[PDB]
Amino acid sequence: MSLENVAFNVVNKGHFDGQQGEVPVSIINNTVYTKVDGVDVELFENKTTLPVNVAFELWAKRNIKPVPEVKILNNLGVDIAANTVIWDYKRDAPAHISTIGVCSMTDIAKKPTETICAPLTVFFDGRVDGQVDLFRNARNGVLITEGSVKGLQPSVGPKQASLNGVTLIGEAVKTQFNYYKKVDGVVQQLPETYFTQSRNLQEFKPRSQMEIDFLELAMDEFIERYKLEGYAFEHIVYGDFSHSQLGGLHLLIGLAKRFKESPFELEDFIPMDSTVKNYFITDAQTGSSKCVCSVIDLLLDDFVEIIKSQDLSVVSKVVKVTIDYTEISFMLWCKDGHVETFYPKL
Amino acid sequence: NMSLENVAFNVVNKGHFDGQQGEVPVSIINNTVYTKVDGVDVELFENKTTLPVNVAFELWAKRNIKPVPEVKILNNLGVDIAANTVIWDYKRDAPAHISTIGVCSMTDIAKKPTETICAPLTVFFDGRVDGQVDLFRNARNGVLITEGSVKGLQPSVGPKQASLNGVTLIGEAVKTQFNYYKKVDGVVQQLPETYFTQSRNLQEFKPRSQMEIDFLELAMDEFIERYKLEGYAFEHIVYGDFSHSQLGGLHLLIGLAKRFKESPFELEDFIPMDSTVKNYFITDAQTGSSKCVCSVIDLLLDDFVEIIKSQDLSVVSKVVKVTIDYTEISFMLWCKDGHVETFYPKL
Amino acid sequence: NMSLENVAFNVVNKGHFDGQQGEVPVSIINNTVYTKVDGVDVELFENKTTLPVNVAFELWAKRNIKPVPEVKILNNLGVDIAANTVIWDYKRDAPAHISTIGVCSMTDIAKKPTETICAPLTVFFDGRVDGQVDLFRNARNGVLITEGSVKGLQPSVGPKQASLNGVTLIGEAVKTQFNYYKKVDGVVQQLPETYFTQSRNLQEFKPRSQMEIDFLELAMDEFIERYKLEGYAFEHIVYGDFSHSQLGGLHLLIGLAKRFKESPFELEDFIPMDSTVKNYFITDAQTGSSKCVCSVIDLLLDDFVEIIKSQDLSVVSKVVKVTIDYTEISFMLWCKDGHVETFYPKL
Amino acid sequence: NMSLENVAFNVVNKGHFDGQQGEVPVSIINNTVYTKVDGVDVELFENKTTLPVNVAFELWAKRNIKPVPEVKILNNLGVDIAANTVIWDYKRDAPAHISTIGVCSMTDIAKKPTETICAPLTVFFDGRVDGQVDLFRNARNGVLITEGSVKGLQPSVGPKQASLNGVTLIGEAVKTQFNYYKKVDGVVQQLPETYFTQSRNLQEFKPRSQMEIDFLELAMDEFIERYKLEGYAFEHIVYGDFSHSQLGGLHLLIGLAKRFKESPFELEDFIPMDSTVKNYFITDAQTGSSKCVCSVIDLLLDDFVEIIKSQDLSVVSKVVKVTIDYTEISFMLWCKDGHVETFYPKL
Amino acid sequence: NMSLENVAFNVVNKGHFDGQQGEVPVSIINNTVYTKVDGVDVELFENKTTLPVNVAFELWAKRNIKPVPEVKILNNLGVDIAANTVIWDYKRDAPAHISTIGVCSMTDIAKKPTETICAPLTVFFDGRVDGQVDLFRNARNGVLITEGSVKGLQPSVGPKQASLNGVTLIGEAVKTQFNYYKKVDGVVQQLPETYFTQSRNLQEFKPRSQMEIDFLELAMDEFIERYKLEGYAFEHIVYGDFSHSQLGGLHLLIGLAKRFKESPFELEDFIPMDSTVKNYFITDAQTGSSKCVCSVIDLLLDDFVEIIKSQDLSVVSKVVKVTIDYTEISFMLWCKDGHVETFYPKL
Ligand SMILES: O=c1ccn([C@@H]2O[C@@H](COP(=O)(O)O)[C@@H](OP(=O)(O)O)[C@@H]2O)c(=O)[nH]1
Ligand SMILES: O=c1ccn([C@@H]2O[C@@H](COP(=O)(O)O)[C@@H](OP(=O)(O)O)[C@@H]2O)c(=O)[nH]1
Ligand SMILES: O=c1ccn([C@@H]2O[C@@H](COP(=O)(O)O)[C@@H](OP(=O)(O)O)[C@@H]2O)c(=O)[nH]1
Ligand SMILES: O=c1ccn([C@@H]2O[C@@H](COP(=O)(O)O)[C@@H](OP(=O)(O)O)[C@@H]2O)c(=O)[nH]1
Ligand SMILES: O=c1ccn([C@@H]2O[C@@H](COP(=O)(O)O)[C@@H](OP(=O)(O)O)[C@@H]2O)c(=O)[nH]1
Repeated sequence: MSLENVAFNVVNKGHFDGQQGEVPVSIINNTVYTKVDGVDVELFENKTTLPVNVAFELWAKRNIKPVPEVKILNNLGVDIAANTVIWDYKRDAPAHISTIGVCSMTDIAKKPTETICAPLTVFFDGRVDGQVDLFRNARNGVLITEGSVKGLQPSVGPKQASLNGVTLIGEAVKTQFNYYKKVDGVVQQLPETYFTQSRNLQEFKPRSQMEIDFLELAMDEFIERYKLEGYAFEHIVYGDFSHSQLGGLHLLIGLAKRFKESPFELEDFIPMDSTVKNYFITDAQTGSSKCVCSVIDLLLDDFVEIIKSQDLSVVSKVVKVTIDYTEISFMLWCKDGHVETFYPKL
Repeated sequence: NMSLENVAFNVVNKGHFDGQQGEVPVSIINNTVYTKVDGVDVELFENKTTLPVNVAFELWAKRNIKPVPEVKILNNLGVDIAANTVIWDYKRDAPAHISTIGVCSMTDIAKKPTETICAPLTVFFDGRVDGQVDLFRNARNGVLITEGSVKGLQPSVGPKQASLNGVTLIGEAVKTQFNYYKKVDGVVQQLPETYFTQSRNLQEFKPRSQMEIDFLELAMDEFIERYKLEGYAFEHIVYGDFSHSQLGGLHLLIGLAKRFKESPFELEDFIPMDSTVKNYFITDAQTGSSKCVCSVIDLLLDDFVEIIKSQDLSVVSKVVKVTIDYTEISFMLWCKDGHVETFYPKL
Repeated sequence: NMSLENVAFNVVNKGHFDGQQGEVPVSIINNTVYTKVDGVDVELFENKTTLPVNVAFELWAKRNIKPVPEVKILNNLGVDIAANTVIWDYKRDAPAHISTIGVCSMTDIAKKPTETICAPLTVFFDGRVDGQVDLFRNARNGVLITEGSVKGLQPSVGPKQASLNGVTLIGEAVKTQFNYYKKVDGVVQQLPETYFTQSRNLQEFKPRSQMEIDFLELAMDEFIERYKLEGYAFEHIVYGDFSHSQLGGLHLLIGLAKRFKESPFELEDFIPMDSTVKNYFITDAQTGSSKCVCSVIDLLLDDFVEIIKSQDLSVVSKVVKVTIDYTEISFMLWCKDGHVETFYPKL
Repeated sequence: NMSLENVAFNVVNKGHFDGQQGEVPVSIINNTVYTKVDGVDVELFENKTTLPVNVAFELWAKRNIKPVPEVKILNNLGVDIAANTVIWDYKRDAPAHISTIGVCSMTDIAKKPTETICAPLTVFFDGRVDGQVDLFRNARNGVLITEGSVKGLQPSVGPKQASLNGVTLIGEAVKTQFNYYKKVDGVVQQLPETYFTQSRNLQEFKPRSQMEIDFLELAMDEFIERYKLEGYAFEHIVYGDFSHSQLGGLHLLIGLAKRFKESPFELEDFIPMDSTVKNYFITDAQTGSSKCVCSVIDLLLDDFVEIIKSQDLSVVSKVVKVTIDYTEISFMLWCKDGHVETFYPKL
Repeated sequence: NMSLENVAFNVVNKGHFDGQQGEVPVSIINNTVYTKVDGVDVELFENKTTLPVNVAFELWAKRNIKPVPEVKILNNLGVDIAANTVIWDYKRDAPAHISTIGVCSMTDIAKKPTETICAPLTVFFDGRVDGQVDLFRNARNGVLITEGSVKGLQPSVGPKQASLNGVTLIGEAVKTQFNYYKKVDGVVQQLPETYFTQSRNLQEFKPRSQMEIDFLELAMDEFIERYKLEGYAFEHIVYGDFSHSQLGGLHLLIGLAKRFKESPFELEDFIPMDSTVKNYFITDAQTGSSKCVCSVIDLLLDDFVEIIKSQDLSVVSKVVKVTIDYTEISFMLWCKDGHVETFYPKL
């Protein structure tokens, strides 16, 4: 089990597949090379804070099956995975500091049954054999599975998962998992939650008739359809570009609509996967800009159900919503019975 | 009360340095600044400058985030340094000027623009900032931009566009066209009348006049016939000649924009910096026509038409100076038999 | 008279090394070359090679700026080194060969290709440069390209496309189709008749034969009946099977281009280099079907059908060898009941 | 109120981190911390650790500057971490332990030793610091040193020497011999009686008993005759055999010290860390006798004499455990014909 | 079965690569190799070569741990590569040769010295390793060393000293004086009769002949009269002239050793490598006399006097050639009036 053996697997199998054999490796700067037909060819560039040869081995041993997005694992408090590596493609780095029975340099244990693992929240995969029963034995852990497990009440997860860095709703493969959580040896009854859609501006696809209507109808016609007058969707979702300080624009679907009409620039000054993102946005057409614009990608149907169930009387209040298995705080301003603004917080 | 962990706190919370109090844990590895979020390192900044990583990180965090003049304009007006701000050169991914004033203990030659070391340096003043207006009139060398009029100073209207967080744009919700005032050796100078480059690119090129709309839509012959351009080698200078191994002409960006919709090509920017004239190693994919140094300037097509129609065709070779972006750009004017052979700008 | 500051002078003024005289100030930090332009540092080159930064910089500046054979062609033909030039591998962003001849004092193993150390090595000769044709006569091992006839040597027509500054193109204002010649231990070897890959990509894919046009517009079932491909597993090999967790087939680039036209997918090039056969880690965004190693070749679909129709369908597993890009590409052929199960190349 | 510019201020003014307020300008390049003095950069710290430069810089500045136990003693007592201080490992030029407590936001697993994450870790407590005494008696796993006696706890007297700013010394103006108390799983443990290594080196080796004075001055035969060491292979184990190509014995530092005054030799420390037993690749200059792995322990010669005289000569080969520096060191005892063949410690 | 973690396992347990099985965790940061020892990182190797860090680490671990010829000897004898071993250049802290044979898959040009690529290269053969003697018979070009007779080949006695793990020594428990043999294109060449340098240093200089003893104790004037060196400029060439701003003479190491015995001086080795003649930038601390290039050779003073007495004193300037360490060392000889002005070697 060597660096030369890990590079052999990457070359011949695209990742670490347990096949033995070795190829020559040159390590220069943060880059792993190998000679192919007399010349050097880059196999990996380290963009982690780990040693180059260690990050390289973790990347080769990344889980290449559909796995939960990193933000779901973080919201559930996961500290470490059991016998695999979750590659965080947002940061091009391992999702967790340590490993369990993966790499001799990062292993704090070889099996999740060891003492150092008991206080940590360990992620278990029900597709790996025996890991289901290991989750019950674990004191603090989180489990996914593709089918019901006897003795546990599932909590249905998102439709999307991550497959080699591609977030997708699987058709040829299952990507919706049942979730289970234990804390201090006590099983948790996970709260019913809204899920974020994990979409982007370029390839945005609507996922309900209301989202289709939002992309097709005019602003005042859509607000008339779903009777959102006084809920300030014009500000919150569509965004106001009239002043130098950009207003609202907190729903990704609204960002996608604007981007389709006119380009803008988004600075992700904290590049990582989280339920709420904060962007520094500069609108190229108008020049309207905002240093911190919080954006969340809820299904528009879910966002409507959330804002329609609020108290329009209090001028300022903080509201918590269970999204992606965590409590997201929203700042709700009001004035004379109508919504001023409504945005999430990271 | 200035430090590395404080700069990173402002970056994480306010998107940039806002003067807030606070600290976050930072680890410096290679040329990259990281910070910890839920137990894992997240990259905040990758140093692409020739300055030390923690220094450039701080200067980037303190960049001006209002609409500011493009670096090429400040270079052409002789600016050596800015007053109490950092103009981030997004073309080079590095600060625009070597030193700073009242910004960073590492790079500060002075803490206020009134110090003696600044007198021989042309200092940039932003009239939108309070007191910066008064600091210009008692500065020896300087350049001032403002929005309104300055009492007793005649304004030179600058370009329509400015740069905002690296995005060049003609502002609508914010003003990006400034008045320009320059002072040399303590005495106010009369800025010459000047053309301005349009500061566009190929991917999102849009015409800004009727003639430019006709250029993109009409055929080469039809355009030359309508605007009476016979004898000015527009087929060569603007449209470009792709018939030979050496590519001919193609010195106007709109010529590249028109060709780009028909066929892709490669533009190597071997001197990646902001300037009024850009040199490119161009390789056209359709024909294989290429040229090592192909100088390109983005002028409004009507402006280029006016410039070349005012020239004299009698001399076989000639160098013509034209004030563009407040600087004297040289043009070579090859002529033969009373018609323009070519007309290319020099970098 | 070779100087680092002189190489940088040529890059700034001529876009590449053109033998001009002069120098400019140069900084070297990390694996990056900078130069001072009007007071500030400007990046000229970022070293991605395993060579010293100043050395790699000099080889990049002295790269061949004429249409040259693609690196996959030179590799298949056994080329070990070029004569008095640098073939830049833009797929690797590095020199294509380990050593040089009469190019750079730090990598040169000889100043002329006639020296003793070069005799056991296959030297690439460019017939367009004067004297290189006769150098090919005096060399034991070598590969010569010309755009014309050489007296007494049978020509082998090469691919229509060459590489010009990293752009793979079929030339119209310059010629990219060369006559190839080869020598081994002094004897002029007859090159084999070969197919050539088309060297296209997904984003800019354009059909090149009437059959390839019919592949893109017409439905899957209509195309197979129109060209009598029944039993040849075109449903699997060219179109792809995304119903299963493991992706099936999809070994023709034109098949990926048709899928990419309607639905995005992921292509990890875990061995980034130029070759006739590429291996990709493919992940389909719509279905989630994925394959760790998917061998893909861009043959003209007409060439692919005549290759697959000619093989016999009796044996359950047969390793067919076909000559593509002057090399023995091995194909794995699975058969059952007189029809094709799958047919894929190997790297 | 913690930052990089503040750490550097304390380093420049107080020689180390003293908790003073202030800031100095810092630039980070490579693995080195610099600061400006009269316009030029001066190196404050060169990161030799595997931690980020600014992190190790801060941990170094916060190193304990009082006499502290040598790292090898803490390793042998099972210490995983220290409480509210940094034990700098001057042998490795890096922190002795992975994590910290109440020291540095980057490396802190906790801010006080009473947090839950510390319970399974053996924490080091310095009784010379106020309250650290009370923090030991309510800690699950821990190791405590103090100067006086602890009421109701029986003390285990430790070595005479401690380390002070990287200098191992037997203190005269300051006390360096400590009482040692260890607690495992909440219950106090009885530390075994133990020998202690002398922690000397060759350059400044001084004898610490009469027998060691006789060893350095007397001839090999005269010493063995006076202290009645026939049969214990002192010629081999201690004096060393340089007659063969493979060097024999030489497992006692005083043997190397005596040989060093007669003739120089090379000691390659291929595992450069502090430990009770050191392995060296030794090459003797006079004879050319060498050995790849030569284990060396610096025991008081009287202690080694006592150890080997208590053994049983009847068994041909035997592994003997000896408590040195609070750990069980294994020895191989080869015997033949009733006399010791050799006796070497194992690392 | 070559593994990076396996090479590190051998370094930790065997002090070098000894073919043992096993692995240890390894970190690679900067040009440094670390390993985890009981929770913390320990440095095992710091790369000073121009080779990749993991590659240089593997060559260092596989270095020859037997007495080998000094690098200056192997260089003078034209050695280009070693057979199935690594000669480590401790003067450069790098491999002595560019490539390897059957040592490391990343630097190997062949697995056996008999392959075609090695025929034009001079391969170093160690007669102590079984089979290497006959490999020297089958090789076109090579250099063989033995500590015994080989049937049918005239031996050439080599220097008394060899290198053992960077220590240059005359062996007593092992033999460092070898018989040398050489082949060129298949024929066994007769090696020339030669002097050998003594390879001593200033700090550990010890005389090796009665004349050299008399050089150290006796005064300058007594020594010259005792050995009839009048008119041979021993006052200048060996003792040195420090009265002038430009230092004079001092080309014999024994002369520097005598000066260093009484007064320190500075020796800048601006070309740090092993060679028969060294060039130093010398600065005397007492007088301030200095020389930019001072060529120094450590010949036995007896060998130097018989070289200088034999040359004729008629010609004003003559370039004498003398065979030292199997190479043609060129000496510059200045004469006047039948006496020596100066006499110095060149590099
Ligand atoms: O009296 C106030 C003060 C603030 N706000 C809201 O708070 C802002 C966000 O916070 P901030 O910019 O730090 O002040 C704006 O929300 P939005 O434009 O992002 O939707 C919006 O003005 C009010 O609605 N009434
Ligand atoms: O009789 C000549 C000779 C040269 N030129 C012009 O001078 C060249 C500048 O480039 P160069 O050849 O390196 O000197 C070409 O400029 P372009 O417009 O094609 O870009 C153009 O041919 C002429 O117009 N008539
Ligand atoms: O009895 C066999 C064994 C293998 N194959 C083929 O070989 C596979 C590729 O290799 P593998 O997946 O490692 O087995 C598949 O081809 P394809 O989907 O890549 O086009 C296809 O199953 C057969 O057709 N019959
Ligand atoms: O019949 C034997 C065989 C071995 N030994 C001992 O075991 C060796 C340990 O090293 P090694 O040879 O690698 O196993 C030597 O230890 P030392 O005291 O010289 O250092 C020593 O010779 C004997 O004493 N009698
Ligand atoms: O007519 C000459 C010219 C040169 N030399 C010798 O050559 C010098 C070395 O070279 P340089 O100083 O560059 O001239 C001195 O020798 P030394 O002091 O190094 O031993 C010495 O002057 C003469 O003796 N007669």
